[PDB]
Amino acid sequence: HMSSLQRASVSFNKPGHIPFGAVQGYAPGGVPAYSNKHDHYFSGERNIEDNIFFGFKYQCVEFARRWLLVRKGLLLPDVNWACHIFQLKEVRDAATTESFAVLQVRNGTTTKPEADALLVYPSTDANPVGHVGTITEVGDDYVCVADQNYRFHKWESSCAYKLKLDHRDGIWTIIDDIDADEIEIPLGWLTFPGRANRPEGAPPVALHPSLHFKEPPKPYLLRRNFLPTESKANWLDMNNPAERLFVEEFGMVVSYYESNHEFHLRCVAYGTQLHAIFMEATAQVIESDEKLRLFAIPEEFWPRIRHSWKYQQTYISGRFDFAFNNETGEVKCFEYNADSASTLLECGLIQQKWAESVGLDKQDTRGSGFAVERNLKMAWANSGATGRVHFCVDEEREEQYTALYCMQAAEAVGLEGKLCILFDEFRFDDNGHVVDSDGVRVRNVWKTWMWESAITDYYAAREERGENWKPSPKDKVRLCDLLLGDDWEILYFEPMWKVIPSNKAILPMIYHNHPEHPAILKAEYELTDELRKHGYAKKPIVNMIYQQLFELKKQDDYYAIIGGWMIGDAFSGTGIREDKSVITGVDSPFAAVRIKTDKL
Ligand SMILES: [Br-]
Ligand SMILES: [Cl-]
Ligand SMILES: [Cl-]
Ligand SMILES: [Cl-]
Ligand SMILES: [Cl-]
Ligand SMILES: [Cl-]
Repeated sequence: HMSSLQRASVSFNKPGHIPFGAVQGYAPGGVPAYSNKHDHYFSGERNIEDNIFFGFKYQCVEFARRWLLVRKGLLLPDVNWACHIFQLKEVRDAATTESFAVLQVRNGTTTKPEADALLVYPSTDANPVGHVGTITEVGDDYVCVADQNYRFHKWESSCAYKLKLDHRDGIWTIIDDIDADEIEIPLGWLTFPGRANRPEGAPPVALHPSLHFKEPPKPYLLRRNFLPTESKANWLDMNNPAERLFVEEFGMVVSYYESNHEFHLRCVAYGTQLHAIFMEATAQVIESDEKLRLFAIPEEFWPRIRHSWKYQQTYISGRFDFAFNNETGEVKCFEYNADSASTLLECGLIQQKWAESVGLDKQDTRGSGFAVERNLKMAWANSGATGRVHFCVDEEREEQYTALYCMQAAEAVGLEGKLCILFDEFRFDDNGHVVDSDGVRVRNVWKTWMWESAITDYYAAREERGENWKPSPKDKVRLCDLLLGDDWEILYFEPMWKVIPSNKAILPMIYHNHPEHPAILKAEYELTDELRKHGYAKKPIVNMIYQQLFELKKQDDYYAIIGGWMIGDAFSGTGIREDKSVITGVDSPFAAVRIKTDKL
C-alpha cells in the first residue's frame, strides 16, 4: 500500500539491528545475548544484579562474563580490553573464590577448537579493543559464536553467526571473513579443563559475597595548574582549513580540568538518558496541536515539521549544558541546545592538540573529546545522506571551521562535500528546484543557519515577492528557498524538528515525565510554592516556564559550565567554558578536560 515518500524515510534504528536491550537470542544453557544497538554504541550503564558486576550494557565482555558464570560457574576477572582475556592464566570459582587455571589454545595450530571456550580477537587499527565471543559448537569446517556487540540481528539459531574453520596440512584456523573487506583472525580461545558445563535448565549459582562489586570512586572534576617543561611553539596545522580559520579568528603556567573515569561514565549515561528523554517529549510535542502552539510554531508550518519528524529521524550534533558540583556529586542539565553545534571543533580537536603542545598528553590520561571524530564519521555513515552534501553557512569564521570539521568527517565516509557561504552557489533551474553550480540538485543540507531565521526570511519573501510567486532561473536564492522550499525530502542537518528539544517549553515536559532523573531540574509552566522556596528563574518562550536554580560552584575563582555532545546517537565528549564572573559563549576561555583512565 501507498506512500508519498519518494526518497526513503531515514532513521538510526537500522534494518538488521534490533533495538538496545532487546534479546537477540540464547546461547546453549539459556544465556541471553542482548543488543547493544550498533557497533559504536556505549550506554555508559553498568549491568549489576545482587551486587554482581557483569559488565557494561550490552558490550562484548559483559556477555562473556555472564556466560562463563551461567555455563561453567566461574567468575571472569576484570580486564581493560576484550583482547586482554587471551592473556588470562586463571579465573575464579564463584563459590570458593579459589583460582581456576584456564588453558590458552592458539588459533592456527594442530589443536582443533572445542565448544564452551572463549574466542578472542586481537587488537587492530579498526578493532583496537579486540573482541570476545563464545564457541557454542564446532563442526568439520565451521564454528558457531555467541556474543554481543558484533552483529545485531535477531538470532536465527542459538548463536550470532558461523565462522569459517579452515583445515589444511594439519592446522586449524578460525577465520572471520564474513565481510571480506575486513577479514579477521582470532588469537585463539581459552578453555576451562575439568569444569563440566552446568546442566541445561539448572538455576543460576550464587556468588561468594567477597566477589561483590566494589562501589566505584566518587566522580570528580578538578581544576589543575600545570608545570609545562616541553612546549610546542606553533601547533595547529595551517594546511587543514578548519585549524587555519580558527587561528584566523582568535590567535594561537597553564590550566585545565581533570576528571576521573567515573565522572565520564556519568556524563555518558546521563547524556544518553537525557537524549532519549528529550526525544520522547518531542514526540509528545509533535503529535499535539495545543503544544505546537505553545512552542510558538506557526500553524502553517505544522504539516512540514510533522513531515520532518516522520521522514528524517537522523541528525548529526547537539549539546547539553551541564553544571557539576564536586562536593555533592550532582550533575544537572539546564538546556539541550540540539540545533546549534557551537564549539564542536574546540572539543573535538583543538583541545587535544593543545595538550600535545605542552606535555599533558600521556598513556594514562585521555582527552575528553577523543571519540568525537570516530562518532562523527559514524553519524554521517548512518545518517542516511547519500550523494553530495552542501555545507551552508554565513560569513563568520566560527561557522565555517565548524562546517569544514564536519565536512571532513562526511567525506571520510564517502559523501561529497561542498562549502557554501551565503547563497550564490545556488540557482533555480527550469523546473524550480535549487541546484549548485556544477548543475547538481540539492539533496542533503548541513547548516548553521537557524530555522527561526528561515521562518522569518520566509514571511519577508512572501511580502517582497507576492503570494502568486513561482521561482525561475532569473530569481536569486534566499535562505528560505534553501531551507523552506517546495522540496520537503531534502535531508537537513539539523532537521526542522530539532527546534523542539531546544525550546525551553520542553523543560517542564521532561520534568513531569521523568522527575526521578538525577540530572533533571524542576520546571513548570506556572510558579509553584515549591519553586518560591528552592529558588527559580523566570525563563521565556520567544509566556514562560519557571526552572529550579542550582548553585554553581567555583574553583580557583572560576565558574565552569560543561558542554556534553551528542554526535549522531552517541554521547561523544565534553568541553568546559570558564569564567570568573559570567561565562558568555565565545568571549570566555575554553578549558581542556583530561580523563584519568583506569590503571588497575
Ligand atoms: Br543445581
Ligand atoms: Cl534517496
Ligand atoms: Cl564490558
Ligand atoms: Cl592483542
Ligand atoms: Cl498538520
Ligand atoms: Cl528571573
